[PDB]
Amino acid sequence: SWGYREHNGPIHWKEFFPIADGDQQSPIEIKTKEVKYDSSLRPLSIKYDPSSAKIISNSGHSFNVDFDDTENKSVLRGGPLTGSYRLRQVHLHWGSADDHGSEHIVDGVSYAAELHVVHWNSDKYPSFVEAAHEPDGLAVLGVFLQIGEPNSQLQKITDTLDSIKEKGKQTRFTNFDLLSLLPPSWDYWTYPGSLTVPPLLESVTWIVLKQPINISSQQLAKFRSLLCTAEGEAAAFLVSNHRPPQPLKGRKVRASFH
Ligand SMILES: CCCCNC(=O)c1cc(S(N)(=O)=O)c(Cl)cc1Cl
Ligand SMILES: [Zn+2]
Repeated sequence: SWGYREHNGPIHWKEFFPIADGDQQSPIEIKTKEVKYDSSLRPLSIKYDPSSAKIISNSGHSFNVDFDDTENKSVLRGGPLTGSYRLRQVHLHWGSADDHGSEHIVDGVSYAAELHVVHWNSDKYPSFVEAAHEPDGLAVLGVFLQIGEPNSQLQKITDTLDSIKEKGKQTRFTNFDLLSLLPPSWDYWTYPGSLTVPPLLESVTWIVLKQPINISSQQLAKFRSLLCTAEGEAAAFLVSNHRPPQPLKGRKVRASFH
């Protein structure tokens, strides 16, 4: 099964998911001089209920905070989106080195990590699973993490990491004030892309925030102690879980600001 190790990593994903070589793949290089400001984009409008988070788990590929998506308690609206997109899950990507961990790269700068907030178009589709298969099904908000002061908003997450060391482990996790983790500016870049993990479906409106949040090196290192292996499988660590950048293939990256 897919992963980020030598034989199962990003270069080999095309073997089992041919869409890996598609024309709308993520993540990408954002070359700001080629970004087009678009005055018709709208501001992001976010409502995240801290009661929505229910469980944090080790998927074997990152941690995954799952949110109850029974109705519209937590939503993303506005930005490049038509209609309201419902919060599903949050996870994080990193690398083995603090200066090369993010999936999106900005003028060649890789950040230390990148947080993904995954939402689905409930205004048009009846479930996450159905939305994940449509070009306007999903919206992911991307937040960069840069090395700096320790971030107290990440303490809730890092305190659970020991309890979810092995793949498949999970721990109840609620009252997570995700709003308060975001940067204070919500200026963004946007482009049509894909899931950055298998099955790599081309169903994602990416909304990448310009402003990074901080994390300390010691906070970030905790994530690398997660395993990509389950209880009673020979241990291997998830030291890096970011996909390389993919060809832009004539897509337009637009900016909400100038
Ligand atoms: C345990 C299931 C496998 C893990 N899958 C993901 O974490 C995932 C990632 C993105 S990403 N990296 O594109 O934001 C999206 Cl859009 C949707 C999903 Cl479902
Ligand atoms: Zn992701």
